[PDB]
Amino acid sequence: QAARLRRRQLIRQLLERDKTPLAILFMAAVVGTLVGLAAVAFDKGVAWLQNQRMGALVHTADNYPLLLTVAFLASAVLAMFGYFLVRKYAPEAGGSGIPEIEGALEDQRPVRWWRVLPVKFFGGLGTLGGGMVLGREGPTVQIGGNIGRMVLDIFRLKGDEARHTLLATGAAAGLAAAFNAPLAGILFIIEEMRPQFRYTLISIKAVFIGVIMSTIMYCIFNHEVALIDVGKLSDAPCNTLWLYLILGIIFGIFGPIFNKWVLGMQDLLHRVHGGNITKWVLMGGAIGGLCGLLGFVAPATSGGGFNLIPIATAGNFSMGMLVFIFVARVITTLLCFSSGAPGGIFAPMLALGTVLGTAFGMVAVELFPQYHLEAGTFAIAGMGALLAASIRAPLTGIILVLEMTDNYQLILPMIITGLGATLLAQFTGGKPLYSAILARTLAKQEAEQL
Amino acid sequence: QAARLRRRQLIRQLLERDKTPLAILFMAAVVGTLVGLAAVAFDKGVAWLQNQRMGALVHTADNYPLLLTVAFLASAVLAMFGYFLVRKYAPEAGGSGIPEIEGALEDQRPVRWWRVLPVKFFGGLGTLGGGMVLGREGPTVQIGGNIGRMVLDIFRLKGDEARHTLLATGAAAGLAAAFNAPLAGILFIIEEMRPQFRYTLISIKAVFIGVIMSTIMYCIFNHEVALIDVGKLSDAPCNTLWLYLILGIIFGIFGPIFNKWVLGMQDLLHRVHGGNITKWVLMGGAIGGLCGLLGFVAPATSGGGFNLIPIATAGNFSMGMLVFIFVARVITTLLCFSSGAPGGIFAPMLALGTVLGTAFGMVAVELFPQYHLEAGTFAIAGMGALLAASIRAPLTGIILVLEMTDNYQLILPMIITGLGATLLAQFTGGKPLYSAILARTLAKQEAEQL
Ligand SMILES: [Cl-]
Ligand SMILES: [Cl-]
Ligand SMILES: [Cl-]
Ligand SMILES: [Cl-]
Repeated sequence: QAARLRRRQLIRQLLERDKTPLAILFMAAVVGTLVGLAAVAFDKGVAWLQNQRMGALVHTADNYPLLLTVAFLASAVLAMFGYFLVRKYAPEAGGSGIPEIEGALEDQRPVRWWRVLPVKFFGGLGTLGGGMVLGREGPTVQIGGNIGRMVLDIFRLKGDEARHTLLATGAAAGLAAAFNAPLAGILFIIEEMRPQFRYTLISIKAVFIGVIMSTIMYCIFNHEVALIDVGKLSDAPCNTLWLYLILGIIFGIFGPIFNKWVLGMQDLLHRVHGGNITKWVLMGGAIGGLCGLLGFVAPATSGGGFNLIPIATAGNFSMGMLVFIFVARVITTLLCFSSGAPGGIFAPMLALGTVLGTAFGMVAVELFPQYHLEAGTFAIAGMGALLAASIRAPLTGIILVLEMTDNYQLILPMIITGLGATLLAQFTGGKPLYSAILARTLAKQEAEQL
Repeated sequence: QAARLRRRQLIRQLLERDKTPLAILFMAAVVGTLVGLAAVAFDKGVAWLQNQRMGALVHTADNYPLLLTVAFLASAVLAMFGYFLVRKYAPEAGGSGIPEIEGALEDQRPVRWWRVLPVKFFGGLGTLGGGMVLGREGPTVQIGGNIGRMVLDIFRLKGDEARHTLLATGAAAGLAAAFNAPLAGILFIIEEMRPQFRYTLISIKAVFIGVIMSTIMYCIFNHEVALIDVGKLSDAPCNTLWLYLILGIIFGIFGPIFNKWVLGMQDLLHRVHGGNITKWVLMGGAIGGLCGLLGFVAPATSGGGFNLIPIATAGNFSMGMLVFIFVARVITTLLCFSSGAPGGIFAPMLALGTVLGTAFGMVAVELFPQYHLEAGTFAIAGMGALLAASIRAPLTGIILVLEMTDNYQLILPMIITGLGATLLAQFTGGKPLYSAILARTLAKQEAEQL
């Protein structure tokens, strides 16, 4: 065996460890600043169109059929504009955009920033400003990875590594700016967006710089109200931690069931239009118009879902209301994401996991009155457990819920629920969702090849 | 290129992503429970020996040269027991042990668990029970990684995946149970301890299982106070975050100077004994007995340093006292670690970084009164910043300080300080220290049998 030359190379490699060149480190600060500025202008444009829509529903308050007509039509034309931009100019800007950057980090999936960037921005502004059940982390990760490719072409950085670092720097900075979550942005690249089956040269120090330069832009220019702001919930005694494994087992079964509902609704809604230009846009105006109609009446069934998360965690919702919200937010998420709308499924998975967790917590409170439980500790453990059972990135989602809810006393319930979600997803035969979107787009790409 | 074939390999690989076998997942629960039970017996044995040491200092409280004698001699005999077990039976159990598990994950540096497990336990009990400036995470990561190899030969699991996962499971469970830090245990494997220059199939889901099983054992059998119990501190305004960049620059310059002092004291303490076991044991009794002497008079200059972190962090130290503590704790950290005692640098780097961060925040208060600062926010940022400059694992040290201080409002101060500590350690020529000890160990056993 020739391990004494593998030892000789390793001593050389250990003494050049963590030696990113200065051009990659400087350009990662240029990428992350531009990502953090583009994500602020995206959030300021989405929140402008939402308050322009809600302002148009308090003006015509004396005519309820006209008030429901405006709620349908303002969100229809906003979604029809967003569907048209994807279908005419950049078809890879439809859906999340995270498998488009994951496919780009392993050298498939070309990064057409001259098309995707003024499509995923303005078309995600119409779908998310129209009140559809879509996250801003869909657009901002693909906008971020395309900005990192946009700053690879202006300054002409040569190198295989510098392509993979800066494309991953902006994708990390786009997730970090969407959630105000810097640790979850870096951990999304190490765990999920990494090429999982080979060694890649992505400098994590450059991914750090772009995340932090993006989070500094969240300070100066973004002025909002700290998206998830649940309080300081109760502690979790360590004899009740088996109840968070039951919750993770429940999540780990629904997770694979939810993924084949995402992939099945993509094939089901594609048979409606047949890939046609105007039938896809007219269907997307009906999906977006319904979610603007379901944002005036029953408003906790549409939107991204961060509103209902503090109304959950042992709040206003009864058990019959929690069942109705969960079923309706499954249908509206499946209609929004599995249709080609620019917008992610990652943040609607946060709201679907919170509702399932607090519905489980309401049962665990009534069943076990000796543990002195509240329903809100299970809504925090469940919040990142649909991200663990469907996207299969538990380390990102446990950290992300820690960034957003700020309850470290519930961290061991969170890791127990996030583990049992991943374990039972593997046991019941589910794949990670972004891998399965990518495995379908690359199989469709090779089926169009003659 | 012929990228038709590598796309088809990617389709097959994404469809069977996250597919750990049942035996590796079940054995990681066996490993993590065993590391969690071995860590609890380690921390209770260190705390029992330290309590019998301070209990002898209340009997002879009237004869002042006598309780200086028995504070020297009780720590000298306990350290001599720790140095004799390493020098006779397991020489790779001296020092931290993180480079020994790092080398083992790259198939150098064999795991002789039949001797390193009784030596690192009872020798680390003698060196930490005597009050040396050493962390217990050194004798818990290596003891954990040996348990993961011990539960590989009893049940006879084969393959490079099972060997590397269970070795990284126990090493992650050893860091998690040493600090009650489950997220920092998982993140230490994905960032520092893994092979850095090749692809390794370490199953990260089984690393979760061992981390969970070790921190669950931290409940049922370990009943002690929190290690660091600093409270809730000031919300750091974003116009003051340039000061945490300067704090990272000071750490990033000192970190390489500290690393040359670690490896430079390893070389000149080795010239005192010359590898002779009797002179090595008598040197470790003088070094370990002095820290028991410094444990009675001026106890802030000795020990693991978790006690002085709440007395720092906007606390009751002066400027001249805090400067005296830093200089005296650098001397005692280098005398304990670089002499080959079982024990780590990781937790005395947390104490050294808190003291340096407190002294920087004390200067920044009197230099910038318009920012309305307190010195404790810079102590939290500084606490993981020597781990960013010396160990060059910023993501683990930022998370580890977040596990044990519970101050998420300083997360953007914590990463700016850790980024500038990693940036200025790279540009001033510093290496990561566990990679520098490993490459010095790998080059040493190469030149004797080449
Ligand atoms: Cl998608
Ligand atoms: Cl998404
Ligand atoms: Cl060492
Ligand atoms: Cl250490």
